[PDB]
Formats: sequence, structure tokens, C-alpha cells
Amino acid sequence: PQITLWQRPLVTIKIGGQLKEALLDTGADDTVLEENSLPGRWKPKMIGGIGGFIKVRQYDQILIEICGHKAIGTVLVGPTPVNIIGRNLLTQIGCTLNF
Amino acid sequence: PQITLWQRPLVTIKIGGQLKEALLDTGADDTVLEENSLPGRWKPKMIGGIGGFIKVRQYDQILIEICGHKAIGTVLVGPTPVNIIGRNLLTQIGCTLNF
Ligand SMILES: COC(=O)[C@@H](NC(=O)[C@@H](NC(=O)CC[C@H](O)[C@H](Cc1ccccc1)NC(=O)[C@H](C)NC(=O)[C@H](C)N)C(C)C)C(C)C
Repeated sequence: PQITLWQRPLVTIKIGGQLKEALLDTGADDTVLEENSLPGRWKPKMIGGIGGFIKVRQYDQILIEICGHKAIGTVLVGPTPVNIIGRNLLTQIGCTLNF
Repeated sequence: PQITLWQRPLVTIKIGGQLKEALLDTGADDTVLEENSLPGRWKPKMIGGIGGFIKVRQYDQILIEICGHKAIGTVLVGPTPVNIIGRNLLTQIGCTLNF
């Protein structure tokens, strides 16, 4: 599909059985989603945003269906305002920027 | 042009006589650039990112050339890690997301 930026780019995702909406973010090197009930072993890690650094929990090799497109990656869960689809995933569903 | 997300999406901009590189960010409602020597009257304002809120200085009706494309908008200057091209500008050079 084709997406114009008049409105924030939101999408429907399916992660470990729960249906959420995420934001397609080209300025995000990483995939970071809110606190969700995720099972597996994780690791402490830090990431930065305009306002600073939140400690996240780093889960790898998670299955996520983006706009009905299946991908597999590292996802980090933390105290984020909005869920974000970063470049580590957008490359996978082969997302391009155009102008 | 066509842009794949293997590498952060960077671009060359020209703002009030100085040549900088900015990041094309679809998850950014707003254009926020580092401290630059900008002239005109401004206003205090707050914005939020994953890590919080920085007070910015809000300048409106600024001329900015994006990848050799001229646009006019509100730009906010602040203590940001990287310059960002938000949606208020990407709509103007008619940028779309594609998948
Ligand atoms: C209003 O609600 C909001 O969400 C407010 N905030 C926003 O819209 C903000 N957007 C946002 O907060 C959306 C996320 C931005 O794209 C940042 C940009 C960034 C890239 C590289 C280094 C540092 C920062 N990405 C990130 O923070 C991503 C997750 N991670 C990184 O950049 C890491 C450190 N590599 C802007 C301040 C950029 C506001 C504009 C309304």
C-alpha cells in the first residue's frame, strides 16, 4: 500500500497473541513497544530518544505480523509513549521512502 | 528518489544560510533541529520523545530546502541528538511511505 503523511502512519500488528497498533518510524533504528505480557528470557538494555534514555528489556527472535506481513526480529519492551516499528523490521516487509 | 531503510535516511538541508544533514522521520509530527543561529522572534514550547520533554524555541514560517526542494514551515530548535524532518514538512515535498 501507499501512505501519505497527513496523518501519523499507524498499523495493526499481532505479537504473541495480542492485537496492537504501531507507528511506522523511519527515524527509529529499533523496534520498541510498551509493556506487554511477553514470555522468554530477556536482557536489560538502554536506548535513547530526544528526551533521554529508558532501560528496556531486550527480547530477540520474536514473531510479529505487520499489516498482515510476517517478520522476525529483536523487539525491546519499555516505558514508551507509542509502539514503534523501526528499521530493523521495515527492511523486512521491504518498506521504502519515496519522494 | 527511492529510499530503502538499510541505512538511516539522511538528507542535506539549507536553513538560514547554513548547510546541514537531517533525518527523514515519519514518526515525527514535528521538525526539530539542534541549536543553530536563527534570527527572528521565537516562543518557548515543549515537545515529547521516548525519553521525555525538552523545551524548544518555536520559530514559524522558516524557509528550508530539503533535498533541493523548497518548503516553508514551523521549525523548533532545541537540545536534540539529531535534526529531524517531521511530517509538517514531508507532506510538503510530497513524501509517501510505500510497502
Ligand atoms: C507530540 O507527541 C509526540 O510524540 C512528540 N514527539 C515526537 O513527535 C518525537 N518523535 C518521536 O519520539 C518518535 C521517535 C523519533 O523518530 C526518534 C528520533 C531520533 C533518531 C535518532 C536519534 C535520536 C532521536 N527515534 C527514536 O527515539 C528511536 C526509537 N530510537 C533511536 O533513534 C535510537 C536511539 N537509535 C519528536 C521529538 C522526534 C511531539 C512531536 C508531539
